[PDB]
Amino acid sequence: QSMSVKGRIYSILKQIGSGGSSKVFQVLNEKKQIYAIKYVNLEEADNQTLDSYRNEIAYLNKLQQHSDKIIRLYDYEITDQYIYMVMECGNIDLNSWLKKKKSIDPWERKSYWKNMLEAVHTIHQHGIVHSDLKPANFLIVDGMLKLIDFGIANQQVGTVNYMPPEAIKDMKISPKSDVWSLGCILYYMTYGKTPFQQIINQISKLHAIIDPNHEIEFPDIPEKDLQDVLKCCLKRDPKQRISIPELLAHPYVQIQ
Ligand SMILES: CCc1cccc(CC)c1NC(=O)c1ccn2c1CCc1cnc(Nc3ccc(N4CCN(C)CC4)cc3OC)nc1-2
Ligand code: NA
Repeated sequence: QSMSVKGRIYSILKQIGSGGSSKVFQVLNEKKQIYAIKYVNLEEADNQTLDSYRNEIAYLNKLQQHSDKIIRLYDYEITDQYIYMVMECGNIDLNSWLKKKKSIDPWERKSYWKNMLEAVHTIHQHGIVHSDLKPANFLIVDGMLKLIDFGIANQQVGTVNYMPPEAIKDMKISPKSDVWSLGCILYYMTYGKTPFQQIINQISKLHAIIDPNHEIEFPDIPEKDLQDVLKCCLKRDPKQRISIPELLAHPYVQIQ
């Protein structure tokens, strides 16, 4: 069927995403251009939730100017009952793309890493720490990764494999928390698994993540600089962990 957003009509092609009280659709407009529309049902949303949604939308809209590695938001319509967000349509998200992948071109890997650093660096410059980065948060669009969201709105889901030690100990969050998560993503793109994927029991997995006696294996590989990045991102002490500005000057992303 169909949808109107700010007095413009969009034909639905198919659903491509879901999240409790939200759906994402591939759609075509009047000019037969393709877009993604994110729909959010507001019926059962408390005031804090509603405010978390408005806040994420405002940052997405603002950070449009600041980096092309953040997904495009062209328009939106917001009422008491719903939100419609007209966004860039991507080819596919990074989690799905990696899951149907035997191995990765080192060049493609390096190029995706750069994109991830750029996007996350950008949000950090505006005071935002995402704190739940996973491959699902990145969208492949025209051979590029774009960050889809900022971790601000309330709510594969609840996965613990990318969660840094300091997030587990809380019961503090800094930009370094996102570096760990990014490091888990790159480690996955390098070795085909997250660093604690072996441990099936979640409580053991949590205990391994915070245990400095538990050594994370970094098997040798051709690219020594890649191995070094992974070691530097996956320091349990956030004050010992490499920062994003430092990762952008690392030989892994700069050399050749
Ligand atoms: C993790 C981020 C997040 C946080 C909170 C709420 C949502 C909404 C569920 C979301 N997810 C999103 O907003 C999503 C999920 C997918 N997309 C978005 C935002 C806009 C968007 C734009 N293009 C796409 N392209 C796209 C992604 C995956 C696929 N898939 C390929 C087919 N396969 C079976 C898996 C899904 C196909 C696509 O386009 C054809 N996806 C999204
Ligand atoms: Na979010």
